[PDB]
Amino acid sequence: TYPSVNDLTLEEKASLTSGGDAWHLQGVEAKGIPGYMITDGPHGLRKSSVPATCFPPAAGLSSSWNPELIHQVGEAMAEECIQEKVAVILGPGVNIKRNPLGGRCFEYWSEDPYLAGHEAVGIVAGVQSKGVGTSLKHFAANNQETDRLRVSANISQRALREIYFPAFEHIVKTAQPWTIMCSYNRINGVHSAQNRWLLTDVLRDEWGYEGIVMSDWGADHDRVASLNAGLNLEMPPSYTDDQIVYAARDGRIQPEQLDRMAQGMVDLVNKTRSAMSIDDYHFDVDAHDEVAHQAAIESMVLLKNDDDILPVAANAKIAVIGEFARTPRYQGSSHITPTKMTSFLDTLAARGVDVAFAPGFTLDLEPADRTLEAEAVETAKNADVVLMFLGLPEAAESEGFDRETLDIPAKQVELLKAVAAENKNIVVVLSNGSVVSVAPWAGNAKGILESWLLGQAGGPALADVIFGKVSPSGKLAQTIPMNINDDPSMINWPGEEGHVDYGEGVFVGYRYYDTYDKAVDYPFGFGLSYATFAIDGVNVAKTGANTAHVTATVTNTSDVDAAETVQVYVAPGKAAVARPKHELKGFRKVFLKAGESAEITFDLDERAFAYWSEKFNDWHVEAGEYTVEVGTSSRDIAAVAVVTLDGDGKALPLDEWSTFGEWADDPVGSKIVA
Repeated sequence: TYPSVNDLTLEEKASLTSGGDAWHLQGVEAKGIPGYMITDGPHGLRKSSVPATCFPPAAGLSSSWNPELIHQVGEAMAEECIQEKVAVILGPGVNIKRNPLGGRCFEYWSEDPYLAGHEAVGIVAGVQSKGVGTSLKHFAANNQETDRLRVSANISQRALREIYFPAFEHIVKTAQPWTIMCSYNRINGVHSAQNRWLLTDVLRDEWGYEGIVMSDWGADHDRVASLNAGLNLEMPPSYTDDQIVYAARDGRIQPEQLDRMAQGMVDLVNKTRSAMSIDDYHFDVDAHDEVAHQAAIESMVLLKNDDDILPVAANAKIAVIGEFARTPRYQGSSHITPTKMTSFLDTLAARGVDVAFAPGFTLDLEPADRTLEAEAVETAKNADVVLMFLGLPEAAESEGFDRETLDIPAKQVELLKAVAAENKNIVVVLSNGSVVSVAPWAGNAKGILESWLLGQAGGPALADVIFGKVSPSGKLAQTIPMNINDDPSMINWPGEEGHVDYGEGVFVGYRYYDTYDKAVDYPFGFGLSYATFAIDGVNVAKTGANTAHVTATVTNTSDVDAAETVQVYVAPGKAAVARPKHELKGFRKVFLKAGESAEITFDLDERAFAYWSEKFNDWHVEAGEYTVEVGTSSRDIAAVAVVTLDGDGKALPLDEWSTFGEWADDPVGSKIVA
């Protein structure tokens, strides 16, 4: 069907393998192939500073554990693309947060592969449900900014298969992103743009990826090598398509390979053609801002709430302290000019809530201002509750850099200590793109709300949660450690001499903490609410040789309507390989009014019990007992049940060098035992 690569000359085929400019696909308009615009936006359209809805960055939205809501954010993002003639929006990013100091953590979802895949899929399915393409971003293992253009992430196969791949694998198999962006870095000596094993063997031959692969901007170093590896599109164009033409003529590129790569670029245009032919579409600004309002509400995690200081009685004498309340930090250039943004101060003002405001500190690296500090003390001294807004200024999360500390600015801690001496009823609201330490100063706050980055609608969302219009329901998508030196990756971070060795293997984040009995400040999947919940009726049943099914009831046992996120972990027995004590294998968020109960189920397929075996070169379910844990946190388990699986029966060629235990576990060798 016209057009295809059969309708193109060699020069036209090769031109399709690199964009028209830094923001457009290659246009062959003479043969009906328009060069549609490609632009950023993991949390909203970022064209070019064109007003768009700034949704909460993923570091916040990952607190929702709500794929349906994330799917809804994607639909709004696509409709804005349809207005602005944008065929592909460059997101979402699903790289594992190996270390919380990673500079791009604000744009990623979790430290856990299952959570990242089952959350971020909402962006892909949502956007493309409107006919607009996405770009599953930085494939793969782009977990740091330090030396990102050169460093080789040296990773074992197990860690690649179990940690850094599954989020990519799930989104490719469940949805089907029309575009994938490879990472700048090398993996075991090979740049991703040039890695045929990554882009072809794994992505396409094993997983069935049907879409296109593009490079990150500048990531294509060898035009011919990248094309042969499976990279369809060089971005931005270096104006070197002549190298594809020459190589296609002298046998360095098989004609089938160029046809496959270029035809994919034609298919992308055809997949996005309908949405780009819609004339004079204008998206509902207020409707999209309300999606951002709801997305912002579910991006907050309540960490502590002594004496139920939250919610605030709304008629109370409020002292608002912290420049973040007047000059909000709500995103991560990645700047999106919001359609509308109202700060927390203007939100309380527009709602009739009368407060006393004191900046307290500045959002710069300048030393502490004793004058501003004293004013903030005089405020809150005359107040029922003090809402203090702390966190990281933009320069503490400078673009292109990894953090060197988890701490919030020291002068903000000093102000909190000084305020606490005159008023103990303090609620601290945190603004930060990635994990900040909490325990060193938590003693000065009765309530701690971790609001991450909320997007353009953070103001109204904060008022609704803090004043009890809605209960917070966020669960940590990231572990909050007692100290960065507890992280098993810190020893190999950020690397040296062009390489960083992922020596921790599969033991990343809570996978390490929960296995070696290490204290953390707040565990993965933790979060408080204004309501109380109870889990009972938990029943786990085997449904096959190596599958099980989970059934449980969750009940709102309070007088407050709120949501609870039930979490399922699999705790395997002693295995032939090292494994974390448990791993997240399912979750369900349920909105329940006061007194209501709900029955929820979880399917646990063979992959819920399987590790990657480098001996089998494949997933392997080992025979034995597996503990299914049901709870509301990785360290809040309500009920457990043991299932016994048969094993997947995979056998090994046996030789003299093997051990009797390798035959005892082999189906062919099990008969030789007796």
